[PDB]
Amino acid sequence: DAQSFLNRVCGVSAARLTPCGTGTSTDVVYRAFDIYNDKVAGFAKFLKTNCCRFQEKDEDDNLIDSYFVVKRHTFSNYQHEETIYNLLKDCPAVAKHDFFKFRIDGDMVPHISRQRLTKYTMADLVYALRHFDEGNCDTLKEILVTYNCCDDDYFNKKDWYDFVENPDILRVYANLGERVRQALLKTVQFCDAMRNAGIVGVLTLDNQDLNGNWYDFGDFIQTTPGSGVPVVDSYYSLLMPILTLTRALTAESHVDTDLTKPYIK
Ligand SMILES: Nc1ncnc2c1ncn2[C@@H]1O[C@H](COP(=O)(O)OP(=O)(O)O)[C@@H](O)[C@H]1O
Ligand SMILES: [Mg+2]
Repeated sequence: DAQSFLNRVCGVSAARLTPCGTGTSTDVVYRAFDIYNDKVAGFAKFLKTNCCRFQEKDEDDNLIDSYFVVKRHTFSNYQHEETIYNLLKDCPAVAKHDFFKFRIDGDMVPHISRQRLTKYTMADLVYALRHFDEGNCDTLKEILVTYNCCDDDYFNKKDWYDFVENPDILRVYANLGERVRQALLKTVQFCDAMRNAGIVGVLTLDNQDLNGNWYDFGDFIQTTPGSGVPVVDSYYSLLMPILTLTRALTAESHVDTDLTKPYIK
């Protein structure tokens, strides 16, 4: 049944979940991957069809920006990603994973469940700000609304996106900055967690939600501990136009790097 699957996705964590899809079936979503394999490459919007998505509601039954992504795949990938997670489990900049095997139709399909991710990832934000189209900007509007950058009526303005007709949009974009900067800090933790665990892998923007956690260990190979290496060449470089558009480092002008504290004299 699709309800017992929901109960297992809830797990030991006290979570109230509602299915973003329907009937223990994968939810298909148009996302913004940064991919490179033997056949395809590039920073493009693909259509992912490998994850069952559930949305959490806080009591009072309001839907919040926290999702349980229950990607199902082959068993060897399940075991390998379970081991890589058990190596990287203790890092705080790692999404919470739950590994189980659920009898879907007549077979025990192995599912991995990433808990309390956001709706969009850092790749979606970077793509929305790097491939901007004012006629088709719905992920940028949703990202700005869901993180209290604006009030969802700010887009009723004629040219809200224009930098020279509405300079106030800068003030809106800077409201993402502290959310971006924390993500950066999370990366520096995750890299460390790889380096001390001996895990080699490429860091991509689509494996990090807007909170900052990391959840994709499929193409991570482990070496001797203390000598791993994260490849962050494409991660940081694609992010660079966003680190000044959102003014991510404005918290560095304050004493003790706290936005509430006064500026450094
Ligand atoms: N054809 C496929 N069907 C299902 N899962 C796949 C397929 N190809 C790759 N995967 C898995 O998906 C992962 C990459 O998919 P991705 O869209 O990043 O999902 P996520 O980022 O949520 O893990 C890889 O680690 C791999 O294990
Ligand atoms: Mg991924």
